[PDB]
Amino acid sequence: CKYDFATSVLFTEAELHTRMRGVAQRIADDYSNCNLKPLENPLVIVSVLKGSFVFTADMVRILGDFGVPTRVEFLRASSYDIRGKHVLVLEDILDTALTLREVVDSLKKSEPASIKTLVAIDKPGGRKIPFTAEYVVADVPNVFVVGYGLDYDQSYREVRDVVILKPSVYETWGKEL
Amino acid sequence: ACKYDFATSVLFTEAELHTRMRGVAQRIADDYSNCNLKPLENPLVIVSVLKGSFVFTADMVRILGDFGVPTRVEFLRDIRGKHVLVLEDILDTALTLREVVDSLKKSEPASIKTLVAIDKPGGRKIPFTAEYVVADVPNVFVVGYGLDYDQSYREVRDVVILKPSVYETWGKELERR
Ligand SMILES: NCCCN(CCn1cnc2c(=O)[nH]c(N)nc21)CCP(=O)(O)O
Ligand SMILES: [Mg+2]
Ligand SMILES: [Mg+2]
Ligand SMILES: [Mg+2]
Ligand SMILES: [Mg+2]
Ligand SMILES: [Mg+2]
Ligand SMILES: [Mg+2]
Repeated sequence: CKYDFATSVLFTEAELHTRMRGVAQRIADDYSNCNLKPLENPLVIVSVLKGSFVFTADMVRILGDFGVPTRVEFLRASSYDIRGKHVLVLEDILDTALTLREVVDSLKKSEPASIKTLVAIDKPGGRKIPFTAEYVVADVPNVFVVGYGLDYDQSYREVRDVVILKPSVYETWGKEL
Repeated sequence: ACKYDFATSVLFTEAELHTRMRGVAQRIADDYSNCNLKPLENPLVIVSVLKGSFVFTADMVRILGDFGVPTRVEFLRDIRGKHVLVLEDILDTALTLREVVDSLKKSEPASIKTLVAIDKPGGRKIPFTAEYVVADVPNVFVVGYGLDYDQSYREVRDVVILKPSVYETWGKELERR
């Protein structure tokens, strides 16, 4: 494997960007009847920090390529006007769904015109409540991943690919802690 | 002819900014070589000033990772004994960064430096020099690469001079509303 801290690479940066262009085309098509425009009516991106920052940076650039103008707002995951505006929530990983359920219900109180969710990584086997994201870039099974914004104890977010961290790394680090 | 109808000039393309960022990343790698940066045990702490810096921050931590500089990220709207690098998209009057740097010094980091994507040297209201600067721009109003006009245009991949038509038009529509 190309990283000595990783057992395997699940999605390279290039593969994630290909998938993201596929999702962006669907978003462009799905919002084409909303008459989105810079300044007057952008799609509001609500990005859940910290882990979404890389995905959010790349995805707003790809959405602009596909003609979807955006403005960004940031929330913190550790915490967990859009009235009349279309809102798309971006999260790095969706697993139990407890975070996004609370995020979405909270934003729904401000009466956005619509609210949808876009996640980079879905773990569909992890749900503690039923939840479906409208847009998913990739699925993973029951494995612990880092990279592309996703951390282990605040490290490895900058790895360009989504990878499985090897147990040797985190078992050791729990012990040193 | 400028490839954006809302701009009069492209000042820095995405490719030009990344080229410059690789050059800066090499300098940072050399400068911190005697710091023994490592994931988990001793990452470089990146303190990113939102909102505008999220694109620069996403791209720069990945480039730093390529040059062997592991990071952890914090976003501003414990560091004692850690090396801190503050990232801001644009440095103009320097009033923001002066206040950020002085606030962080109160926590006794091992060191603190700053890295800006765009320096506007002719904008200062107090003296301030960033340790690392990706690009300098004259005294003109730019958008793109995280930088907004009234929360739009951050997703433009290049740094561009905003066409006066855009803010005259929007200024009038606001005064209406
Ligand atoms: N919107 C907010 C941040 C304002 N910062 C940047 C404001 N600013 C200053 N110059 C520019 C510019 O050219 N384009 C854009 N989009 N913003 C600009 C101030 C930085 P500093 O004066 O404290 O050093
Ligand atoms: Mg592709
Ligand atoms: Mg799809
Ligand atoms: Mg999250
Ligand atoms: Mg988390
Ligand atoms: Mg900034
Ligand atoms: Mg601004």
